[PDB]
Amino acid sequence: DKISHKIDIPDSAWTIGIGEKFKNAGHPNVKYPMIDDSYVQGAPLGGFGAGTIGRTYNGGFSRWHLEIGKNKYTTVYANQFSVFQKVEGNKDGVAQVLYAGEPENGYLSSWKWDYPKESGMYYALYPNSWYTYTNKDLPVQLAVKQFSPIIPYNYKETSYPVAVFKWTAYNPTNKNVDVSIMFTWQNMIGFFGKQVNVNSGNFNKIIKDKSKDSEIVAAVMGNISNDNEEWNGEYSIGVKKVPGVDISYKAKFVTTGDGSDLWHEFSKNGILDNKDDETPTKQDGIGSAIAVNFKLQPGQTIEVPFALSWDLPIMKFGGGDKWYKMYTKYFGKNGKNSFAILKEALNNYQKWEKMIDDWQKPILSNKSKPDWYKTALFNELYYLADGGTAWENGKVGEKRTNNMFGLLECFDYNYYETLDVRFYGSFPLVMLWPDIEKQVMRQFADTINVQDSSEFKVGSNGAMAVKKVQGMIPHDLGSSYALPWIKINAYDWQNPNIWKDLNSKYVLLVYRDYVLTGKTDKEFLKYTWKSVKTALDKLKEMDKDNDGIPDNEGIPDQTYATWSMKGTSAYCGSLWLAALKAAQEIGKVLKDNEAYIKYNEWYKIAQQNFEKELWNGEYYNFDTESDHKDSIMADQLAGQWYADILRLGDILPKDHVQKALKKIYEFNVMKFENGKMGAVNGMRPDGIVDESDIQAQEVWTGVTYALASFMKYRGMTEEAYNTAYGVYKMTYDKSGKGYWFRTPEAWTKDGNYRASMYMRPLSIWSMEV
Ligand SMILES: OC[C@H]1O[C@@H](O[C@@H]2[C@@H](O)[C@H](O)O[C@H](CO)[C@H]2O)[C@H](O)[C@@H](O)[C@@H]1O
Ligand SMILES: [Ca+2]
Repeated sequence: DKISHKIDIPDSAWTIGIGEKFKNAGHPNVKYPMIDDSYVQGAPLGGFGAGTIGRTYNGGFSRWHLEIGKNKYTTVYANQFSVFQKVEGNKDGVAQVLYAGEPENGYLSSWKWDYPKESGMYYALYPNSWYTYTNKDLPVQLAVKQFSPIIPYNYKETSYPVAVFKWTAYNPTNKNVDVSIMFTWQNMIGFFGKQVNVNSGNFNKIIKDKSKDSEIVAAVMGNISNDNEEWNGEYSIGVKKVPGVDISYKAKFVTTGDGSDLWHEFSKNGILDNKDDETPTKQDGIGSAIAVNFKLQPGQTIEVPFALSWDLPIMKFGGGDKWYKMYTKYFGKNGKNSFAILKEALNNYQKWEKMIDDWQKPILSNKSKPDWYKTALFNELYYLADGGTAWENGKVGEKRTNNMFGLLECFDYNYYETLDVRFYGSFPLVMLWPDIEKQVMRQFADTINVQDSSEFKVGSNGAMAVKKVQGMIPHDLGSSYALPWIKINAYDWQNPNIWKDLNSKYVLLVYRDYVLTGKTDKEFLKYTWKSVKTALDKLKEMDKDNDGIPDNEGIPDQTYATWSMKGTSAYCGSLWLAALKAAQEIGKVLKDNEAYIKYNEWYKIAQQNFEKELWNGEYYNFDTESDHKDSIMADQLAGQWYADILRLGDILPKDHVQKALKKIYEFNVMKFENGKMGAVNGMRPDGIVDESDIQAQEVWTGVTYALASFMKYRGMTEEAYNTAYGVYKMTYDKSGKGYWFRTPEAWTKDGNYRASMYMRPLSIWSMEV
């Protein structure tokens, strides 16, 4: 490996061999159907709201999230980088597709498939990933750095449906070597959104742009139709000329054929025919090819950038709503702008690299923190772009002030912005993209007083219930199968209108967003104040025994639905105490003196009764009235965790918080599979896992990373990182269960999972507060 020294891969990058097999991969632990796309995954490409493309460590473009809110795992075999190499003076060279695999059927059979094992590595530190190619039969060694410009405090480039592929080639041998690199791409218009004649009208054309300082050559793959539908638009691939390379191209080859129309050209001398056949197709899949060829002298290095753009301006949801994607603000809405996006990328990618380096550097250069933590911290961010992210720039047919946003809970549980989950999972947004975070929270503020009196069938039991109650925060803001932002509370397995934790978490989130953006945004507090008071006032009504705290009802009425709570619980109780103190503070800031007095009085009463009812001398009991009431809950002090972040001080005694945390570490962590798998949710004081419900026996990834941050705030540094380590190990390490770039909600003791590709573990960013 002589190429690794020529490029700059951080030591914290997650790593795996190209073509490596993995023996210990987990699978779903539930009986109902659930996504399992295997461990062949990689860092996604594409901005927020653009639709994402998952290119795997084997090199294939395989995890497609271009249809917003859907996960489609299939390798489009025509989408590849390929290499040609011939030592100067030799009769023949070699051509090889850079993909550790081959097609299932007979299409593209003439191409050289099956990139061999132990001949390269994949690296990932999101938003960057890398492939190196160190192959006995390729004298020139190659590496590519691939990324999308995902940049904190940047709401423009971060939206772009674009990827850059910066290739570096180096000749360690004592002879001249001719090298070509070819990017192939299928015209994917009609890949989704067309019921019949999926390729019909598709056509490809070559664009050349030569404006003195920059020569760019591109293929634009679109359709003859000018219909404004979610299926229509353009894909583009291209390259920028550098000194000492030449560009060749082929606008049209057939993806539904043996591939020899392209390969007989490329495998001969690495130079394509330069034909621009713009003729539309009927039934055949078609594609485009862009190649660069150059001669490398001994010890010479060269750098050449390729790019990929996709202008698919319209997203459609199952209920019929069509919206424009965010990036259309900067490039237009007519779906004929793929080249413009590509060009911007090819002329600005160096600036984007240094912008990405600037926001990774403070963490990467802090040598007090171990590399494994940085691996998780950065790579967990995959989910912001990959989580079916919806970011609208107008409804199709309708200007606008605000641009609504939605990130999914996950793909299995297809709900936008599930509030109880985002309580943990929204840390990256508040810390790095706060305007998005504030917009999401204003969306929630606007739903508080919505009333929908029509009834729905509750799934868990069968009972009927009202859809949306006035003054109760919704579970979610809809589903991609229905109408995001318009039809809220898509979740129906329980009744969220009786939950005792959503209203509190809502309040805590509002105050969080004020505090972590510098305590300067009074206007955000004013926008949300009515909703905050309403939310706490309705929750106070659920105090049935008059201890000042809402009663859990021994039925599904919080996040841990099936692991029931009854009476005063540590979880809902602590969240309530923290929320009341939060509302106190907003009262002071806004000079709402009566609110302050009221929430102060409610707080003191509730605080005293919480302590008296739940403190047992070592920890806080799970609740007052359950069968499993003395179980040790990992999340028992969620309220105090948020209070630390919100700088609200001690809601419970320091000494008692410390003991409770030491108990959780000693029990839920250390006595669960030797602390190598995170914190199991519930442990009985005899040191045996609480078996009363499946959720109690689960490790929740995001709860565990949140728990770790809480320990870190309280000076338990060793305990924090040891707790987090088990989650890192399970996700990323060769000894874990192969969940890289699909971190699940949960696992049980056997390492098998529930709900891959989950929002909650983004809570790791709470460790950076
Ligand atoms: O894992 C906790 C989260 O669970 C989600 O609830 C449901 C599943 O637990 C259940 O098995 O199936 C339905 C199918 O739609 C899921 O919604 C909730 O959405 C989350 O609020 C909860 O935190
Ligand atoms: Ca009560």
